[PDB]
Amino acid sequence: QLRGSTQGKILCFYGPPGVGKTSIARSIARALNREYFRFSVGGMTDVAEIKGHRRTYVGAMPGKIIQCLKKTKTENPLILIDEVDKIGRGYQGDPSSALLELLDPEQNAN
Amino acid sequence: LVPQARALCGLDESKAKLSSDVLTLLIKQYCRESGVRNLQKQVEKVLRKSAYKIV
Amino acid sequence: EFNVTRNYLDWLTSIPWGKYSNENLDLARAQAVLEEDHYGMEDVKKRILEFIAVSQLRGSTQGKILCFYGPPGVGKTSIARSIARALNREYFRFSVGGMTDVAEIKGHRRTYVGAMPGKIIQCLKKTKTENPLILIDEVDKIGRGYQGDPSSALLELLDPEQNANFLDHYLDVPVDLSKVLFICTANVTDTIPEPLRDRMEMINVSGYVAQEKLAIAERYLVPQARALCGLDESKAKLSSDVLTLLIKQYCRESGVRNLQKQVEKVLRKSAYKIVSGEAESVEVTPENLQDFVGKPVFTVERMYDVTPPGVVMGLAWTAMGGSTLFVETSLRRPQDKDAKGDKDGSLEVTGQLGEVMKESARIAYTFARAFLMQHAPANDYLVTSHIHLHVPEGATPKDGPSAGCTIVTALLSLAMGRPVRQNLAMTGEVSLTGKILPVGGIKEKTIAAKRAGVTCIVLPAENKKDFYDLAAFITEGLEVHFVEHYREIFDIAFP
Amino acid sequence: LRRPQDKDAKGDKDGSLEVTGQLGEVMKESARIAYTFARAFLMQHAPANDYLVTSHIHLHVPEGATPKDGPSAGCTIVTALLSLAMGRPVRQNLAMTGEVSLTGKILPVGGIKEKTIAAKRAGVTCIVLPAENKKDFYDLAAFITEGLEVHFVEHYREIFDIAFP
Amino acid sequence: TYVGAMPGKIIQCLKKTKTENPLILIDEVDKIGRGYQGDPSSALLELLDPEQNANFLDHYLDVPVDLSKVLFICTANVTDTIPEPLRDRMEMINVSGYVAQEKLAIAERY
Ligand SMILES: Nc1ncnc2c1ncn2[C@@H]1O[C@H](COP(=O)(O)OP(=O)(O)OP(=O)(O)O)[C@@H](O)[C@H]1O
Ligand SMILES: Nc1ncnc2c1ncn2[C@@H]1O[C@H](COP(=O)(O)OP(=O)(O)O)[C@@H](O)[C@H]1O
Ligand SMILES: [Mg+2]
Repeated sequence: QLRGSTQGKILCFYGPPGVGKTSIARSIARALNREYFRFSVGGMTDVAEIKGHRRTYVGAMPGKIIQCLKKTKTENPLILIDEVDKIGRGYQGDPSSALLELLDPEQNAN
Repeated sequence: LVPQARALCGLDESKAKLSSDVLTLLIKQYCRESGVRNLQKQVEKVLRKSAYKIV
Repeated sequence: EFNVTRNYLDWLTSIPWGKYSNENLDLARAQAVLEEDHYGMEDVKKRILEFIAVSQLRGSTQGKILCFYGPPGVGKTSIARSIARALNREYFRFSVGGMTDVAEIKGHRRTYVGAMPGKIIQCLKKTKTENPLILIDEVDKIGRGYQGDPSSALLELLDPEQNANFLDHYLDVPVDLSKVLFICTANVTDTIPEPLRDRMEMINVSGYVAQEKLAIAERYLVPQARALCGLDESKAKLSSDVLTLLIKQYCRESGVRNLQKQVEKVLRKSAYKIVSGEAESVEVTPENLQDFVGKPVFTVERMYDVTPPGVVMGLAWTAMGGSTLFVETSLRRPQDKDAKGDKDGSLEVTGQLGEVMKESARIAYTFARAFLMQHAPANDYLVTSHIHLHVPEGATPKDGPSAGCTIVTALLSLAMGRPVRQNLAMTGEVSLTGKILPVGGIKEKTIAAKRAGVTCIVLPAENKKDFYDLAAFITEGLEVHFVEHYREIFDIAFP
Repeated sequence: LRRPQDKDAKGDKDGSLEVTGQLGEVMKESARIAYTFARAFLMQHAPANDYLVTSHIHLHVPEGATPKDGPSAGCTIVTALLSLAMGRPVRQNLAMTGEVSLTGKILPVGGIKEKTIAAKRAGVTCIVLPAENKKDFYDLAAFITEGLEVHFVEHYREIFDIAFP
Repeated sequence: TYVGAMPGKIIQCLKKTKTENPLILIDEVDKIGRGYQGDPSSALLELLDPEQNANFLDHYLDVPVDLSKVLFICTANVTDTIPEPLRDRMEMINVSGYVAQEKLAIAERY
């Protein structure tokens, strides 16, 4: 409210399960009026899912984040990435090292 | 919580009262955990059985 | 492209959009439609009565999801089909066990040459209703060893909030299936992934007992197979006694499959003995039974009446049914090689135990020898002799610790030489001072113990709440002794 | 045998086994229990003998049995040691099998058909089998059963009362 | 529509057999499946199911063609690798080995 334009942010919640952590996010989205969209990532291991593919492969589709942007048709929703702690981390290519390229506050702008 | 389940199941407050002592009794005896989820299951169970008892 | 578009339009058009199967709402009807079509299982019956009552009371029709789990062949799948017939919504089912990729649940991207929409969409294409009773089955052993769990897609399928707009690949459209009624089956809950396990109501089908297993045999198996094979009641009468013998000897399992198959062979060999055989009216008799099945596949019930020193009957809740595993231990070396020495007699544990059972056994040993010196200082049999120990494998891993109570009673028995009282089960864990602990899965245990002629069951006192949930006949004969502190067990075990 | 029998005439130290044959685990399990039961039977039977109580002993069980069937051979071992224990050549062409328990109660084992047909051509004449498996021996083609004598038992102490009259 | 778009193999069998009650013999079922489409087994099950196959309908011919009188059969080396939905639709029969004194009888006769 002191500086006009909307701002983004990253946050973490943690505690025992079932404290309402998921549901309250939706309540916040209804309060601030941003759009809501849940997205679990427990155990994900296809990093390409977050970043699409070369577009020359057959069957390629753009990664999730564009899919949700296409759904919300709005520049500034409120994604709810869930259960990041359980993200897949194996020899096949850990997505979590690619999440940093989203999550980093400065560089997400590009 | 209870009103939400009650609306979830169509019953209204006139039909299924839940005296508070029963509620404290449940949380203290019939399920223990920091989370409320299992208690949510219990309360819906009592409601839904109550609904069958009405119908 | 024209062919792919042909397939695509045909698929998109075939999907029902607002078609709603009608839903019967006669409580008096469904009551009989269930009770006359399946035996027992009061709780599931009562639950579906709950569901109907909720939907009729709560205005418009609604979907739901549930999770049965139990021993195989117990009727899990047939009740589901009967229920679908009862509720008037259309039926469908499909296996999930051992699959890894989601494409069968998720179709394909439809630019591929072999792409087709996922199987649920086929069920929609056939089941014209937009709210069918889907029946996923044996989720507990879904294939998940490959990199990338299908189970995440499964949780994507189940959770209602995104069930409203689930998104298949072959066609790119969100699709509500909240109206759809999922059901799922498992022989053991634990193997199912936690995020999905916490999302669903649980129900446990139990194992049928011989007395009731008979009545189902002579209501739904024999008539059914007889109509299947075309024989008529004029041809193939079976006295109940031969069925008893089939149960007593030729089949020994909590389910109703092996008895099913063997009855099938009998009826089949009867029909063969009609198509050309001299008899036009079979009447199996116990003497005659051999002709159709050959010599018995079981003869012993238990491996023998217990040897007094060093064995004990032990209930265990194995992955398939209950069972009566015996714990067995023995001396390992002459006891009195050096009466004056001081080097305590080592244990030898066996039975391919996981580590937690191993320490549990060691703990049990410590408490046992503690109690032995505690009340019998003069004795030394267990402090100065090596011993080897064996708990046969088979128990579900969670049940491993429960052996400990019996284990204590093992050593002390051998330490005393006193016979254990005949046909007297016990189970449960111990806590190093004789306090006894709650244990799960009591139902199947009491089932098998009844099956083995036990009469004087001994249980943790705390868990009595469940033992009084048993059917009135199941309790017959058995003499439960609820107890909590093991010193009581020493009283009852050795009068 | 593997070391001199009186290296410690008063020594309180075990007659350690040294098994060989590229064993699997379950065979180790069955072998160990067989070792113990042998030691028990001997103390119950010939208390004065202690050859097994104090004698380090090498043992060789050749590999080749199907692994699930591997415990079935235990009973043979149980006499092997006993023969060497008591110094008695085993009685001629008397093969035996079946799993055993700590009380010497033989248990059923599978694959009798393959077992019988293979032993038939070895010249064996007096097989002994679990009585609990006996019905399957009354399902094989009759010519297989002609020739060899058969026994049936439940407690191994009988088997010891057959092989060594 | 494809060049040489002959009806699938069963239709050729119907041609060769010139009769409505062949002893069709599916073979080596155990290792079918796991194609690019996952499997065609669903369509095979549609064949196996009498009410569906009663008006079985190939792509090459618009007419449904009943095949109720066909006597389908199956074989597989072992009853484990077969996909379950077909497995329940069929019965299983264990096949044994041969006696050495009888294997010679075969050796002489065939
Ligand atoms: N209560 C029952 N009423 C009628 N049939 C029964 C009942 N219980 C078992 N059955 C019989 O058991 C057989 C198989 O049962 P069902 O398939 O429902 O068992 P199941 O537990 O689904 O087995 P699995 O899940 O391992 O397939 C059926 O042929 C069925 O007739
Ligand atoms: N302070 C609270 N207010 C309202 N609901 C709560 C609260 N704490 C827990 N809950 C309940 O806990 C349940 C779990 O909520 P959710 O946040 O969806 O799961 P998670 O606990 O995994 O974040 C919801 O049904 C919610 O009503
Ligand atoms: Mg089933």
